[PDB]
Amino acid sequence: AHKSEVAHRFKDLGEENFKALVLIAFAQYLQQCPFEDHVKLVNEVTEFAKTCVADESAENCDKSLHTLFGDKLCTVATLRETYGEMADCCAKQEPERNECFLQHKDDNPNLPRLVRPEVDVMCTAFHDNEETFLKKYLYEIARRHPYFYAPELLFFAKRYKAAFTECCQAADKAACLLPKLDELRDEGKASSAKQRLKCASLQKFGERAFKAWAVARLSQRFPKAEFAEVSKLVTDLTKVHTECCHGDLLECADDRADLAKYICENQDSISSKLKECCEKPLLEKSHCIAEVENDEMPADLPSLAADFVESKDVCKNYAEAKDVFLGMFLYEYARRHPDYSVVLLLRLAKTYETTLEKCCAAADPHECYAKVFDEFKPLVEEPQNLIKQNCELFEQLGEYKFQNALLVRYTKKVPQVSTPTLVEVSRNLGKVGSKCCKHPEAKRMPCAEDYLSVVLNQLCVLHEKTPVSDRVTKCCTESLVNRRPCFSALEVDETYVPKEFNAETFTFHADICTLSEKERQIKKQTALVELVKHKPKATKEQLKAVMDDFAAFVEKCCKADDKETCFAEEGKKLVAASQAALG
Ligand code: HEM
Ligand SMILES: CCCCCCCCCCCCCC(=O)O
Ligand SMILES: CCCCCCCCCCCCCC(=O)O
Ligand SMILES: CCCCCCCCCCCCCC(=O)O
Ligand SMILES: CCCCCCCCCCCCCC(=O)O
Ligand SMILES: CCCCCCCCCCCCCC(=O)O
Repeated sequence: AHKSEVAHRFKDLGEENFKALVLIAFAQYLQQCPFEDHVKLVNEVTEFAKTCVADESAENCDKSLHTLFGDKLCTVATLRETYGEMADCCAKQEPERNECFLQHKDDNPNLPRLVRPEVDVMCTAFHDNEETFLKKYLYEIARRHPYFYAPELLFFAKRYKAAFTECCQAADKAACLLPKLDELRDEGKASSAKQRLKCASLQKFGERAFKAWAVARLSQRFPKAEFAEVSKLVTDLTKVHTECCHGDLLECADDRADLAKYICENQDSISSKLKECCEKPLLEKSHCIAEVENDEMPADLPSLAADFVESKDVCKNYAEAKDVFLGMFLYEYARRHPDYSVVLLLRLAKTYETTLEKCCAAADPHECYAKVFDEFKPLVEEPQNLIKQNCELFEQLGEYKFQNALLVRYTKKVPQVSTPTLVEVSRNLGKVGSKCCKHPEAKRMPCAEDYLSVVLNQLCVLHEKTPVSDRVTKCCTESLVNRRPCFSALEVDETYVPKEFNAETFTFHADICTLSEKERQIKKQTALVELVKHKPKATKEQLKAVMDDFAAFVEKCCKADDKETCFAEEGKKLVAASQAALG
């Protein structure tokens, strides 16, 4: 509705947010134009918006947002010279014009990777002009990530602003700042990866699969909501997810805004944890509702045995509307289990489905599916035990040593993966342990699921078009519900031919003593991987012995008079003895 949509958007978003969003929008299309050009564009658009705010009847104010945005894009002088055929989109009637612009966004613009400046430099730039400093980076990230949901970039921005504001006036600027920048950076990459994984998953596995996932996730989140409400929400969420995957900012923003609005106007039928965020500005509503903690589930809910196993109408109810019945099963199981990963829940539903498909065709269905819940136990226990053993291992080893244990275990399983990748995945997996094991058992599986989906997705992306193992491909292309267990099922590669010994690979220098904590760990874990690759049959026990000799080697040589030679000569003996021990 509204006479002037731009005026309406300006009034609701507020000038500052409007300007930041217009900047992101333009940067995501004019990925090659300079920052100053974008600033000029934003000011021009904002000044126009203001005329509309002052008067909805002002000239051009009644044009749609897409029309106005596309027109502005087409007034860019160097459009054809810089963007080639994208300039051809201007010859199209708006509707088709927007689609054309959308399809011309470059998800890999081949721009130089952003590098973190020195703390003193960053902080000083921040101080000299926070606005420009922040907007400059907002522009650099946006143009490198067209498709990254614009509003979400605004949330990251405000978090960076806070990080710099607090850390740049602290006693130990770097100690304060860097960890925060590391976190933001990681969350950013993860969010981007997550956004792509979800759309890729929708594409490959279909809408039904997404709806199943949605029923489970929404049910854990809103356990007190009726199934019909959850069902309605899954339909709306599927639409938002599908349209947001199409990529148009406005269409996606309006869909999310619509859903958030519906949710907020129906809190009594959805959850008691939404008050604080249903009071938030339109811009932040959906984002905040998306992070709302699970509502508390209804007290002493009955077992599902009655309706899904004991009832005489099980097969009758199932056959009449299979997906609806399975959806009900999933909703009842999930609302009761916020402690399960969504995929575990999907494996339980699939198991139930398979049994009903088999049993309902039997002469006497009930006799056949009577013990279906028994089939659930082993499925639930697998992740549960895996988390127990890993958190127990982590608690007795520490993050670093924990990563190293994973490093050796995975290298042995897939020795063909590149060393840098084995190190990175192992380290990241070590962190998920450090992060999730800090949660009580009740919240560990969902945590692991969320973080592992990131780490494993990244591994899969790297393996994609850089494959080295059919088994990794299998796990990466299999159903997302069988992804993690598939990786867990990898066995030691016994066909792996030991990698020839490379002297250079096992030669260390005094510089190792001056590297940062991170750089040092990476050098050691890198050498550890190469060690396992060269001696794949070396037992974890034999490896520890060599690791201890090495540990004593670096320590009992980094701090020992003027010696840049106790690495060369003492290293020669270490390598010689190790080759013997592992021979
Ligand atoms: C305006 C606020 C900012 C936002 C919204 C933002 C957002 C992001 C996002 C979403 C990513 C990950 C993208 C990916 O998937 O690769 C990222 C990465 C990164 N950001 Fe920011 N950022 C902001 C400000 C800054 C600032 C002020 C700095 C440095 C002074 C910075 C330095 C970096 C670095 C070094 C990376 C890693 C790049 C890479 O590994 O290729 N960011 N940022
Ligand atoms: C609104 C109700 C939506 C119900 C969705 C059907 C549920 C299907 C459960 C079967 C699980 C399949 C798992 C998978 O897609 O990989
Ligand atoms: C050049 C025109 C720029 C128009 C500004 C784009 C509108 C931003 C919509 C952001 C609202 C997000 C709400 C949500 O996620 O629920
Ligand atoms: C670079 C390739 C690494 C391959 C290792 C498989 C991926 C890790 C399996 C997923 C983690 C499961 C949790 C665990 O460690 O028990
Ligand atoms: C690499 C260290 C991971 C530490 C956390 C334990 C992870 C155990 C796997 C849990 C998987 C949950 C999702 C699923 O149901 O498959
Ligand atoms: C061919 C023999 C090479 C012997 C040197 C092994 C180097 C591997 C370093 C292992 C790192 C262990 C972790 C640590 O001590 O911090």
